[PDB]
Amino acid sequence: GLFGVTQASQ
Amino acid sequence: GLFGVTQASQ
Amino acid sequence: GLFGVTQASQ
Amino acid sequence: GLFGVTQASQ
Amino acid sequence: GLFGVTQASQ
Amino acid sequence: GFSFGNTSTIGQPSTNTMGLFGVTQ
Amino acid sequence: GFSFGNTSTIGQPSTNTMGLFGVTQ
Amino acid sequence: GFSFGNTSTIGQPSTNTMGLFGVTQ
Amino acid sequence: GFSFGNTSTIGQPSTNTMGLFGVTQ
Amino acid sequence: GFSFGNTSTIGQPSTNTMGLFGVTQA
Amino acid sequence: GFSFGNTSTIGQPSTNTMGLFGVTQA
Amino acid sequence: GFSFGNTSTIGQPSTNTMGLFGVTQ
Amino acid sequence: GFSFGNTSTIGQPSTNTMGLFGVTQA
Amino acid sequence: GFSFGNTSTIGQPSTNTMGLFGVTQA
Amino acid sequence: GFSFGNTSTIGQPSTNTMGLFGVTQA
Amino acid sequence: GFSFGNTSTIGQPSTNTMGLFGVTQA
Amino acid sequence: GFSFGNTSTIGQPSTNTMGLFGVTQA
Amino acid sequence: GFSFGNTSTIGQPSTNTMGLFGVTQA
Amino acid sequence: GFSFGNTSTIGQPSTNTMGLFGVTQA
Amino acid sequence: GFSFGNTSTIGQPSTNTMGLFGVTQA
Amino acid sequence: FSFGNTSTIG
Amino acid sequence: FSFGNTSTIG
Amino acid sequence: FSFGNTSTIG
Amino acid sequence: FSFGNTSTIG
Amino acid sequence: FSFGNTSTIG
Repeated sequence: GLFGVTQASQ
Repeated sequence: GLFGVTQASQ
Repeated sequence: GLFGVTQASQ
Repeated sequence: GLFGVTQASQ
Repeated sequence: GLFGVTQASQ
Repeated sequence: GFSFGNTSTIGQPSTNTMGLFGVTQ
Repeated sequence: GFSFGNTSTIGQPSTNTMGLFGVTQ
Repeated sequence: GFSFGNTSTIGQPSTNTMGLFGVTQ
Repeated sequence: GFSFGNTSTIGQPSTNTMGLFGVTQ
Repeated sequence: GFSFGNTSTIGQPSTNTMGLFGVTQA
Repeated sequence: GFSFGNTSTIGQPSTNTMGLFGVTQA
Repeated sequence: GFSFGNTSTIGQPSTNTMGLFGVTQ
Repeated sequence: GFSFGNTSTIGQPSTNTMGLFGVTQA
Repeated sequence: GFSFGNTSTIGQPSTNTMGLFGVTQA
Repeated sequence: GFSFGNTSTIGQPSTNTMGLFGVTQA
Repeated sequence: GFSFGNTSTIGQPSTNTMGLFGVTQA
Repeated sequence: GFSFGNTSTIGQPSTNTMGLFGVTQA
Repeated sequence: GFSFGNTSTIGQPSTNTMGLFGVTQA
Repeated sequence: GFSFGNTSTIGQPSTNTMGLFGVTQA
Repeated sequence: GFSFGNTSTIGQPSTNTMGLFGVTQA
Repeated sequence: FSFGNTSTIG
Repeated sequence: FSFGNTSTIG
Repeated sequence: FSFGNTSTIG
Repeated sequence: FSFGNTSTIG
Repeated sequence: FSFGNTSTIG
């Protein structure tokens, strides 16, 4: 169960 | 179950 | 089950 | 169960 | 159970 | 003479990889 | 003469890898 | 003469790796 | 002559690794 | 007069090898 | 007078090999 | 002549590692 | 007069090898 | 006159090897 | 006249090897 | 001889083998 | 001889093997 | 001889093996 | 001889092995 | 001889082994 | 200059 | 200059 | 200059 | 200059 | 110059 994971790279 | 995962790269 | 995954690259 | 994890790298 | 973990690197 | 301009070798890949694996009985 | 400009070798990959593995009975 | 400009070798990868592993009975 | 500019070798990786491991009976 | 100039090499492999195998549901 | 100039090489392979194999449902 | 500029070798990795391990009966 | 110039090499492999295997559900 | 110039090498491997294997649910 | 110049090497491996294995649920 | 020039080589041979060797499924 | 030039080589051979060797499934 | 030049080499051979060797599943 | 030049080498061989060797699952 | 130059080497071989050796699960 | 993995799988 | 992993898997 | 892991897995 | 792990797993 | 772990696991 996954709810709202965020993976961001800049 | 996955709900709203986000993978962003810049 | 996948609901709203986002894969973005810039 | 995962709810709102955030992985950000700059 | 995970709720609001934050992983940030700059 | 025999000069060159401002050279640039830019390699910028933008890949989106997604593997979906499922075995159900 | 025989000069060069401001050279640049830029390699900027932007990869998005996602593996989904599931076995259910 | 025979000079060069301001050279730059920039390698900037931006990877997003995510592995999902599940076994359920 | 035979001079060079301000050189720069910049390696800046930005990786996001996430492993999800689950066994349920 | 010898200027060896600039030699810039960048190796960035993206090997994404995924595999699900060896699942015996008896 | 020798300027070796600029030599720029970039290798960025994108190998995405996926495989599901060896599933025996008896 | 035969001079160089202000050189810089900068290696700045930004990694985010997360391992999730779960066994439930 | 010998200037060896600038030689810049960057190796950044991205090996993402994932595998689920050897699951026996008897 | 010998200037060995600048030689800059950067190795930054990103090996992300994940594996779930050897799960026997009898 | 010998200047050995500047030689800069940076090794920063990112080995993230994860594994769940050997779970026997009898 | 007189071999003047920069040598900047990238060797990345890729060999991806996902196989079934000596497998007796059912 | 007279081999003048910078040698900047990147060797990254990739060998990814996900296999089944001598497996008796059911 | 006269081998003039900088040697800046990156060796990163990758060998990823996720296999089943002598496995009797059920 | 006359081997003039900086030697700046990065050796990072990667060997990742996640396997099943002699396993009798059920 | 005449081997002039700086030697700046980084050796970081990586060997990651997560395995099952002689395992009798159920 | 030789490029190629001598591989014998099997 | 030799590039390639001598690999014998199996 | 030799590049490659001599690997015998199995 | 030799690069590669002599590995015998198994 | 030799790079590589002589490893025999198993």
